[PDB]
Amino acid sequence: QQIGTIPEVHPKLPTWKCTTEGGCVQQNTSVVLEYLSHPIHEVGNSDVSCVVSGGLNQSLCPNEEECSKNCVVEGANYTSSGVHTDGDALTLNQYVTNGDQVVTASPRVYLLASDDEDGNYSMLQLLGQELSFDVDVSKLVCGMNGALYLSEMDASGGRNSLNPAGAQYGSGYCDAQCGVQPFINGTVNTGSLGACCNEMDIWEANALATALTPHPCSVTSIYACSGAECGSNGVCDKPGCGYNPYALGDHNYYGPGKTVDTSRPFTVVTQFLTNDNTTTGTLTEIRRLYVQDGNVIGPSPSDSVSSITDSFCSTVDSYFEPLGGLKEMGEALGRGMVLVFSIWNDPGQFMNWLDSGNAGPCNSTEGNPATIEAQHPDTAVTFSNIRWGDIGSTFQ
Ligand SMILES: *[C@@H]1O[C@H](CO)[C@@H](O[C@@H]2O[C@H](CO)[C@@H](O[C@@H]3O[C@H](CO)[C@@H](O)[C@H](O)[C@@H]3O)[C@H](O)[C@H]2NC(C)=O)[C@H](O)[C@H]1NC(C)=O
Ligand SMILES: *[C@@H]1O[C@H](CO)[C@@H](O)[C@H](O)[C@H]1NC(C)=O
Ligand SMILES: *[C@@H]1O[C@H](CO)[C@@H](O)[C@H](O)[C@H]1NC(C)=O
Ligand SMILES: *[C@@H]1O[C@H](CO)[C@@H](O)[C@H](O)[C@H]1NC(C)=O
Ligand SMILES: *[C@@H]1O[C@H](CO)[C@@H](O)[C@H](O)[C@H]1NC(C)=O
Repeated sequence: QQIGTIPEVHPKLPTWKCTTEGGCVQQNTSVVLEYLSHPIHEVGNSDVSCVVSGGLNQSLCPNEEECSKNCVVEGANYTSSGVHTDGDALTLNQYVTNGDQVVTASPRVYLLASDDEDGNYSMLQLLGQELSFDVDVSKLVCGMNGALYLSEMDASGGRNSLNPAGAQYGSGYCDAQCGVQPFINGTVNTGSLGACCNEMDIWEANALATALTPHPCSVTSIYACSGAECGSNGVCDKPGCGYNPYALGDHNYYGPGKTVDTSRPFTVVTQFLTNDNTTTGTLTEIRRLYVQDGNVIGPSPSDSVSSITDSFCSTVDSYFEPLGGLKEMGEALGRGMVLVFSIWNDPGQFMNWLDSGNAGPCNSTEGNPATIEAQHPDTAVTFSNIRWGDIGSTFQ
C-alpha cells in the first residue's frame, strides 16, 4: 500500500538514554499508531477500505503487488484514536466520545527514533541495562491492561517498495502471541499466518495487579507462523513466565493504599542483569524496583522469589527453557527491540489472568468490558519520564 496525502504527524515524546559517567541525555523520540489504526483504502475511493472485518479485502489485495497498487495508507487522527502527549508524558485512553456515543479506541503505539521519511523505530538494547518509567495507573480499573513492552519487530517495520510506509506508519507489529493479522512484516498475509517474535512484557497492569512476563520464541526477529507453529507451545511461548507479586505471596505489595500505592503515580525500574555485569554477558536475572515518595521499594520478602530467573520460570512455565530461557531472551534484548505502549480490555476472559483469582483482588465479572464502558469510560494510563541505560543510572 502506497502513502496517501493525509499527513502523518507523530505525537512527540522525548525519552532519555542514561549512563553512569555521562548521565541522562534526551532523545527527540516520537510515537506512532499501529498500521491498522491508519485509514487504508482504495486509491479511487476512501469509502472502500482495504482492511475489512479485520482481514484483507480480497478483491483489492489478492497479493502484495495488487494490494500495493490498489490501496493507500493515510495519516491518522491521534486524538480520535485515544493518544495524547504532553511534555514527556504519553496518555492512552481506552474510549473516545462523539457526544452520547462511546467508541472503543484502545490504541497501540511504537517509539520512533526519527520522523524522517525513512525513520526507524528506536531499537532499545537492554541486555545488561535497565529501563525506568513513571506511570499513573490510578484510572485503570479491573479488567483493564495498560502495557509497556518490547517486541523484536523489524527496525523499519517491513519497509520496501510495495510497503513504503514502514515504521513511519506503524508497520510490522509482532509479538509472542503469533496473532493472525492482514499484513506481516509489511507483506500481505493472504491466509492465516501469524506474526511471531520474541516479546518482553515489562509492564502489564491496572491499579489492582501487575505482571512482568518474558515470552521467548525459537526465532529471531519477526516470523510468519503456519499451523501448529502458531500454537501455544509452537515457535513462541504464548503463556510466558509471568511474575505477579500478588500471585507469588504478598497481597499487600501492589495496589490502592498498598506498599506500591497505585492510588497515585510511581516509578517502575526493570534491570536485565547479566552474569558478568556487562552488556554482552548472559541474561541471568530480571529484577524489579519501584520508587515512590522518594523511596526505593525492592522485591517483597513475602514473595516466594525476589526476581525472575530460569528456575523460577520453569516452575511457572515449562516451555520457557526449551525456547532458550533468559539467555536467548537477553540475546533478543541485545539485538534490539521496539518499545510498545498499549491500553486494552478483554471481552473473553476480562483480564482475570492479571487481576482476579490468585492473581489479584478483582471480582470475576468486575472487568467485563460492558461494565467498563458503561461505568468507567474515562479509563486511561499515563506513561512518562522514560529512561533506559546503565544499571542504576535511570532513577533517583
Ligand atoms: C521484514 O521486512 C523487511 C523489509 O522487506 C526485510 O528487510 C530487508 O531484507 C532484505 C533481505 O531479504 C534486504 O535485501 C537485501 O539487502 C542487502 C543489504 O545489504 C542487499 O545487499 C541484498 O542484495 C538484498 O537486496 C533488505 O535490505 C532489507 N531491508 C531493510 C529495510 O532492512 C526484513 O528482512 C524482513 N524480516 C524478516 C525477519 O523476514
Ligand atoms: C534533541 O533535539 C535537539 C535540538 O534539535 C538536539 O540538539 C539534540 O541533539 C537532540 N537529541 C539527540 C539525541 O539527538
Ligand atoms: C480528530 O477527531 C476529533 C474528534 O474525533 C476532532 O475534534 C478533531 O478535529 C479531529 N482532527 C482532525 C485533523 O480531523
Ligand atoms: C552486577 O550488578 C548488580 C546491580 O547492582 C550489583 O549489585 C552486583 O554487585 C554486580 N555484580 C555481580 C557479580 O552481581
Ligand atoms: C461480584 O461477583 C458476584 C458473583 O456472581 C456477582 O454477582 C457480582 O455482579 C459481582 N460484582 C460486580 C461484577 O461488580
